[PDB]
Amino acid sequence: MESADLRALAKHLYDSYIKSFPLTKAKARAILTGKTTDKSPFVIYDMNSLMMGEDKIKFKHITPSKEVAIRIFQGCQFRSVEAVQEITEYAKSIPGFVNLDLNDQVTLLKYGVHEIIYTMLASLMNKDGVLISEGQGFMTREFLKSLRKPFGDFMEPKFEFAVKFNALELDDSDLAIFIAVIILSGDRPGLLNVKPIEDIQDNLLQALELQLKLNHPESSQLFAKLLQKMTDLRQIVTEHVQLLQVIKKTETMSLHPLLQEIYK
Amino acid sequence: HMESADLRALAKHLYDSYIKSFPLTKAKARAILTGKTTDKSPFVIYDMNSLMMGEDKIKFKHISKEVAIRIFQGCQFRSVEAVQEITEYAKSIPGFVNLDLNDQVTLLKYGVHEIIYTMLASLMNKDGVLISEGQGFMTREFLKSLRKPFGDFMEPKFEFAVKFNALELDDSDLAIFIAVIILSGDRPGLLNVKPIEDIQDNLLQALELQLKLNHPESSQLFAKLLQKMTDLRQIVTEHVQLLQVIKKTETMSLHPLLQEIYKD
Ligand SMILES: O=C(O)c1ccc(-c2nn(C(=O)c3c(Cl)cccc3C(F)(F)F)c3ccc(Cl)cc23)c(OCCc2ccccc2)c1
Ligand SMILES: O=C(O)c1ccc(-c2nn(C(=O)c3c(Cl)cccc3C(F)(F)F)c3ccc(Cl)cc23)c(OCCc2ccccc2)c1
Repeated sequence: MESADLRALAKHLYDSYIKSFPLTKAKARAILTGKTTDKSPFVIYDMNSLMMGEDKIKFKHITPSKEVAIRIFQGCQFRSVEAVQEITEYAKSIPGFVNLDLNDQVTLLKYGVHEIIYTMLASLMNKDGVLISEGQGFMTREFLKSLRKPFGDFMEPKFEFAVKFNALELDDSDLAIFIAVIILSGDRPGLLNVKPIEDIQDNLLQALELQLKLNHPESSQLFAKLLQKMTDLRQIVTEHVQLLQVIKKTETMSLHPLLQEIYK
Repeated sequence: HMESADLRALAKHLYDSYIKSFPLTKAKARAILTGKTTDKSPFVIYDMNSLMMGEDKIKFKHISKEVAIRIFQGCQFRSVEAVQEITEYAKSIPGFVNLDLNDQVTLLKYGVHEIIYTMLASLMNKDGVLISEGQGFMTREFLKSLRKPFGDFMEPKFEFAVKFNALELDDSDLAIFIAVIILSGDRPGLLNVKPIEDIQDNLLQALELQLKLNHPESSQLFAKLLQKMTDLRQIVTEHVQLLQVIKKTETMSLHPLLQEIYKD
């Protein structure tokens, strides 16, 4: 493709990225750094401030169970279900995606949303915590990591990944292409027609390659390093699923079957 | 960043070292597998009878035992030879022997297995694998049908090789790819990540140039090749988890070299 074509693809995905997701990376950076002297976020650092925070921000996943670590865990689910729809709608704007076989569209989203949620979560994290509720709350890493039994071990790898991933210093225009590449992976099991998916992903890769050289001209092999990250993501997604397994085996949680179906 | 003539020079140096370190190249393996030549023709092992003949015809460097064990011990003896050859090749990678000595050990520890699988693909097609420096050929069917846990042990190698070989890399490409794997600054416990990444950055530049010149019509071969370093990460873990099972069922001896590598 000609370079103006790639530049157009990049700006199309960036524009669509901005409209699809509730809090961009640029905004989240302004919050985490204190740069905006605007309203400081409500900080959740312990049990009492989690109580006060629910009552203040009036969270939408409230009145679920009772144990605090569980409540937090299930609010991670609530946000993930939301994220899934946000990525699904973003997908529709990747050139060519809607023209794929409907089953292949569903297969790509199904196996990809986990990796994308991990990635975008890093935009909302620093070494000390994570923005929640469109940047209005900030929940500390230490309070998450110190949750009881397995829940503490479940939250901390997200921060461990995010800190490493954020060292790349990608911005939203970088991430919008990167997200698209993940979605268009032709190696997802059960794809009926791999060829047009790789054809799209090749245009996306070309666009990401050129976007990274223009936007990070002094970051050698940033393209390569970012693809290596896409390696890890596969691994962390697998570790993650084997960790949701133990909780359902050991703790076994909610009862409302309808609720469980939404989170199926 | 380097000048192109310096990148071409590093590719030539690496290809020359690979030829000196690895006696059975992909080019020689492909000539044996394609045939159309009388002198290079392998004896084929597809069942117990041909295995028995096989040991009377081709010179196995691997001496009353049950057959799957006997084949297992054949691979591990050959894996140890491969570690030896890979170690010698690593030392030729510029900058490698100047790294901290425990980093050298750590990079080999986590890198040899990924390299063995990569170079095993050169010896394979969909129907089986070359053995004993190309003097023999053992069918995939025969390995797949071995008993207990040993049949399902041999088979994931073949599944990776068929996918990897679709890239159609030759030895000059593989020589630089093998090096990129070794100089991975993300291995657990590395003490000086930075000088390792500076070497890999150079190796990645060399691979990028090499793949564009040698495969000028292969869109995003670079990106696709880097995405294979993913699967590799997962088949290595699947391998060591299978080796874990066999230990608890078999008493099969592990070479001291391999015994130390498997250890965390
Ligand atoms: O806003 C956002 O874009 C956002 C996207 C994600 C999380 C998140 N997901 N998650 C997961 O385990 C997870 C992952 Cl990664 C991927 C797929 C599925 C799941 C899940 F859940 F289903 F298992 C986390 C684990 C730890 C942490 Cl710290 C965060 C997450 C997110 O956390 C906000 C959580 C929260 C808690 C209390 C109140 C309000 C919000 C925000
Ligand atoms: O020539 C070569 O470069 C070559 C490199 C590797 C194998 C190989 N290793 N291997 C392993 O299990 C293995 C791995 Cl990958 C890595 C570390 C440790 C081990 C092990 F053993 F300790 F557990 C295999 C499993 C299945 C298959 Cl098909 C091949 C391998 C290789 O096998 C064929 C050679 C052979 C020699 C004598 C008798 C029978 C076969 C050749």
